[PDB]
Formats: sequence, C-alpha cells, structure tokens
Amino acid sequence: TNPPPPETSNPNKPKRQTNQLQYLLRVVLKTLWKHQFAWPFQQPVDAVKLNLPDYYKIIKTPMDMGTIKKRLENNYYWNAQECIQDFNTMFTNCYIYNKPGDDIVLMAEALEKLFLQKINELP
Ligand SMILES: CCN1c2ccccc2C(=O)N(C)c2cnc(Nc3ccc(C(=O)N4CCC(N5CCN(C)CC5)CC4)cc3OC)nc21
Repeated sequence: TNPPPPETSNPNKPKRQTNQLQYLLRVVLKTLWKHQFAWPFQQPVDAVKLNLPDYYKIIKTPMDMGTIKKRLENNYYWNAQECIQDFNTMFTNCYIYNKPGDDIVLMAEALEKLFLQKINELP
C-alpha cells in the first residue's frame, strides 16, 4: 500500500560535500529535527498506518526529513540547491494534501519559518 521510500544512496549518482551541504546537515537539519513539531516529518508518510488511501494518488514526489538526513549523511547531494529543493518539496506536499488551519499545516509553517531563517545564513 505504501510506495518504496525515496532513495538515500545511489551508486551511480556523483557525491559531494560542500561547505553549504555541511551547514545544511549540521545546522539546518539538526535545528529542525530537534524542534517540537519535527515528529510528523521525521519519516515518510505511512499512508497505511495513517489511513490515507489517496495520499500517494495526490502526492507523487514524497519527501521527509528522515530521507533528507540520510541523503546528507551519505553525501548523496551534489549541491545545496538539491537539498533545499527536498525541504521545499516536503513542505509543499503537506500544504497540497491538507487544508489551511489544519494542525499539521500550522506545524509545517512554523518549521518552514525556521528553515527559511537558517537558510538565509547559508555560508
Ligand atoms: C501528524 C499529521 N499527519 C498527517 C495526517 C493526515 C494527513 C497528512 C499528514 C501529513 O501531512 N503528515 C506530514 C504526517 C506525517 N507523519 C505523521 N506521522 C504521525 C502521525 C501521528 C502519530 C501519533 O499518533 N502520535 C501519538 C500522539 C502524539 N501527539 C503529539 C501532540 N500531542 C499534543 C498529542 C499527542 C503525536 C504522535 C505519529 C506519527 O509518526 C511518528 N502524521 C502526519
């Protein structure tokens, strides 16, 4: 019922660790990960356990911080833009599937505000 999760390693994808990617893991990801509202975003949406039979009919580019964390740890990304895009996709999916005022949308907005503050200080 769930799709395979996004890959976190790919032996054919060139790997890199720039100073910006280092900041993305050690400052940006870590700051969001320890936030009180991180828990919905620390693993893929489990549409089986959450009883969301239409989630992966609507969301075709799933992303979550657990995936992002592993990608960063594995040096999966070539540049910071790829990682920033993954964060943006995660938030966007939440806004697509849910509705204004839903608790989960308010949590995403709080996390996104923090993300934006930290990205503004990228090396
Ligand atoms: C969260 C809402 N939601 C969605 C729901 C419907 C549709 C889309 C989404 C969605 O867009 N996203 C990103 C989500 C991604 N992932 C999850 N995962 C999880 C959801 C619930 C639990 C859970 O039952 N508990 C137990 C209760 C606990 N409460 C703490 C707050 N306290 C006041 C009261 C107790 C929180 C954890 C655990 C989860 O995973 C660890 N839910 C998501």
